[PDB]
Amino acid sequence: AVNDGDMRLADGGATNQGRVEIFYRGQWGTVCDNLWDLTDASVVCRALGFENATQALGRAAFGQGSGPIMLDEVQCTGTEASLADCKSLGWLKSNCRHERDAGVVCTNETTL
Ligand SMILES: *[C@@H]1O[C@H](CO)[C@@H](O)[C@H](O)[C@H]1NC(C)=O
Repeated sequence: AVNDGDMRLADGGATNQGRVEIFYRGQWGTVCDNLWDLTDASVVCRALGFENATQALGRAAFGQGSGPIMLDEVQCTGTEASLADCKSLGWLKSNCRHERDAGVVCTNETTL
């Protein structure tokens, strides 16, 4: 049971870090690192149940993903439930390639 805006971290080794992947209308895709910051990273981490983000990484730090680039130039206030609720260029709007895939490092506790 997955809905639009649902997220997951991949290829991180641990469960509290990885490449950010997000669901939309039936498929998973990645997020471009343009303007990717710590406030954006904390929205992902808290949604996934961690206390906070410690690092917002870009340039496919956890490897390049596959699928469409879902979001780009994400500007969160920090109080959002999902990256889908943050300001961005809109779903599927991006000129980036997977080598720009954004990632995060969250707290163990449960610029670009
Ligand atoms: C999350 O971590 C950053 C790092 O300094 C901090 O500014 C922020 O207040 C922390 N907590 C929350 C709930 O955002």
